Amino acid sequence: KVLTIKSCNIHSGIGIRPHAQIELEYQGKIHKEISEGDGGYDAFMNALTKITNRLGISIPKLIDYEVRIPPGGKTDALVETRITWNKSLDEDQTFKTMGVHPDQTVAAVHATEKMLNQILQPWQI
Amino acid sequence: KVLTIKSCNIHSGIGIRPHAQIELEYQGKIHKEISEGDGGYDAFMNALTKITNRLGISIPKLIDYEVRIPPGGKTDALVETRITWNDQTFKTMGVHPDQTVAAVHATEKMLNQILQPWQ
Ligand SMILES: CC[C@H](C)[C@H](N)C(=O)O
Ligand SMILES: CC[C@H](C)[C@H](N)C(=O)O
Ligand SMILES: [Zn+2]
Repeated sequence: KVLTIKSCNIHSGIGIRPHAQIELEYQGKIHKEISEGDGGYDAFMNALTKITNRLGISIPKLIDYEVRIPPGGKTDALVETRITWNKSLDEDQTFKTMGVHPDQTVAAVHATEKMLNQILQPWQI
Repeated sequence: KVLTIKSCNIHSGIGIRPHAQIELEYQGKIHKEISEGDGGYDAFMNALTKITNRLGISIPKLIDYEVRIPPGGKTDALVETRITWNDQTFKTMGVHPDQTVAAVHATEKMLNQILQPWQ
């Protein structure tokens, strides 16, 4: 682990303007940010970008996004969020990460943290 | 009434960094903003200031802040919060069952008085 999302706070709904808070640990430093957006996850990514921009890290483009649940159904069902990223700033450098969580918003966050660590991972050798 | 706070939502607590959203109406246009702060009301003022600067209006300095309740009040008690602004000193009061909302009322009253000096 090179980057850890210590905590996040996501808020939306009919009547609410989507906004989110982020707390991440990268290179011994803790970064805290807020932002609004068109949706909960979107606001989160906007907040991330502020930290990300300051660090000279560019986030891979979101190419596809899919959320599924294992058989059995439920309102409290665990969520599989698949996100397709393109590493290239353009060209094809496509790859996928996943999150599993009771909360789907958190699952997308998980899948983003996995993406971040894959791209900031020191060379395997 | 020249300015209206159409809506706001303030969120704070232990483990939470204070932040607020503001939606205000002024001269036909609606302005929406967000901001963090040291406290809920403080986060609200930071957000308000962002709009305030855009519109070219300067907010008076907070000289004092007092929150009181009428006799025998439970936890659901109505709150009278009076804020004094800056001689050039004046006060605004808000009354509401929610204490942070009563400070928003007091700030809204100040904004309307400051934009209409003739009272
Ligand atoms: C990828 C789309 C995301 C999930 C959506 N716009 C949201 O913020 O809720
Ligand atoms: C004037 C003090 C205010 C109420 C406090 N800093 C708060 O935002 O909670
Ligand atoms: Zn919130």
